Amino acid sequence: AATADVYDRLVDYAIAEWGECPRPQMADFVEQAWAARGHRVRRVLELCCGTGLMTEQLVRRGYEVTAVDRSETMLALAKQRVGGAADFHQIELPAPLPDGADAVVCTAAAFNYQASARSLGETLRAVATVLPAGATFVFDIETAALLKGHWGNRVWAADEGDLAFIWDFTSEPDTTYCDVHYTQFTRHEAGADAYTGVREVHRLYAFDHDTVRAQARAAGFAQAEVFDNYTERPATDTTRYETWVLTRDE
Amino acid sequence: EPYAATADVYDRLVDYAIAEWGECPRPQMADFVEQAWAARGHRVRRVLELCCGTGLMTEQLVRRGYEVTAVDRSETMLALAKQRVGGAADFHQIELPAPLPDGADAVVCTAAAFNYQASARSLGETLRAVATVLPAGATFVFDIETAALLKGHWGNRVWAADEGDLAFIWDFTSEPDTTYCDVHYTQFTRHEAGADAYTGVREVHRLYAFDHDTVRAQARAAGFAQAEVFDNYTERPATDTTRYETWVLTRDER
Ligand SMILES: Nc1ncnc2c1ncn2[C@@H]1O[C@H](CSCC[C@H](N)C(=O)O)[C@@H](O)[C@H]1O
Ligand SMILES: Nc1ncnc2c1ncn2[C@@H]1O[C@H](CSCC[C@H](N)C(=O)O)[C@@H](O)[C@H]1O
Repeated sequence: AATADVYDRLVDYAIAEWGECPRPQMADFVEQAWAARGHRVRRVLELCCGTGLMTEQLVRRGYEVTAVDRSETMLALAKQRVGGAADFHQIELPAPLPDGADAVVCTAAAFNYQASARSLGETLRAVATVLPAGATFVFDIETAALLKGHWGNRVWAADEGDLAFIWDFTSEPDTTYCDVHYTQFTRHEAGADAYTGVREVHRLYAFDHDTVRAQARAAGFAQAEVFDNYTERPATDTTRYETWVLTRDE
Repeated sequence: EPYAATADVYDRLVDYAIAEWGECPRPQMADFVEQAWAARGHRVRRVLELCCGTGLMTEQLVRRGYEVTAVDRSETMLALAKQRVGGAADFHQIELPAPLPDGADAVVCTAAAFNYQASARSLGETLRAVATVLPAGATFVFDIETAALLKGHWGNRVWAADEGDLAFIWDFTSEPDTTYCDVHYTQFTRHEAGADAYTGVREVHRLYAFDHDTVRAQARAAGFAQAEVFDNYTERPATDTTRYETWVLTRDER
């Protein structure tokens, strides 16, 4: 992997080009969601923390954050971003999760990497086991309108001098997913033309509302509220990023 | 040679333009001009090619048996073009507009080289230099990209491809009040297969669009009163939606 600057500039690109929600607004929404529903939240468990952009917001707002991610490299960058002011663990979902938290969050569409509705339901079960009755789990997912409709088979690319990258999307009409080929070139030194090339490839899956509710209900979240990209707006046909608020059974 | 791979990169960029942008393959370009010469009864033997680049059109003309004189402002391109055709052509380094070699039966200039003329006067001067070395009734065929391409399709879009050993980015910028398109090109080439070490190279230039009335007026003032314009080396005439225009100019009498 590379520096937090690279991943931060990819997030910058997603915000400007595709409408991804900035992390300060994300945390504003989850805090308002907790307040409006009267939840007492002091300890927060964050799934798939990455470089810790949401972890920085949660820590800055005074919460006792526990953050997990399957990459030791991501956990290293996140610990540096927040100065170690959170307990980090290395876990890959679905798997047993830490306990003792009042609320759980999972931002930046990590759930779109889940292969099947089964793997989705398994992750929700992993969260439900470590959630007290009546407590909340907030995550986001990208919709088919974004994966198939907007990204589709188009290409995005940017040359920022020290960093250049290519997003290559492929989408079949008869599927619920799309494949992303990511290519990245980072400059060695400012006074040279040497670059390191790195590539990643992932399949991004879409889950319709009927599936999300069935898996949440089966996992112990009979109550599920969905909103349009960290606002009070309801999700509609043109919604690209859905924010789900799940409430543990009692 | 540091050329078979250098021409390879250029060739792949042409492959991309053909597959993604509708640029015409060179064999079809040569089919078009040969049909133009035959319809006019021109027994063409000596062909003058302007802005030959890496020589893709040069190779088509050499293979079809013509005596080719090819010009370009870059000695790098001329070296690549000379290698591609095995030296079976006469290569001249000329920065157009400037005096041209005399004696050709026909003149061609393919793949939107005239979109690099930064003004209509300079375009007209290049046409005037062609007219100086053509007899009455001889033909000049060139193609240009249109405003529908430069200001409409490309305009303000990005195109990129990762082909493994080669990756490139085309960044076009276009303002409505100008007649041109800014081009930022970025390129990465791998040193040897197996390692992730790449060489990064960039390049910036402008592409200019000319409406029909300007081209016809400049061609007429340069001694080409009669001009036919077609859609990208087909028999269909140019329309508002045409992206690549093929102009067929006839040198005036006397
Ligand atoms: N099943 C899984 N379990 C744990 N981490 C996962 C995972 N799938 C993806 N990840 C990790 O989640 C991260 C992508 S999301 C990171 C951005 C962060 N959520 C934010 O708000 O900015 C990556 O580090 C990836 O390795
Ligand atoms: N004013 C000018 N005088 C001479 N060569 C020029 C020129 N403007 C551009 N060129 C040349 O035109 C070429 C780009 S266009 C060449 C494409 C080629 N005919 C083909 O069929 O594929 C470059 O080699 C460039 O050096």
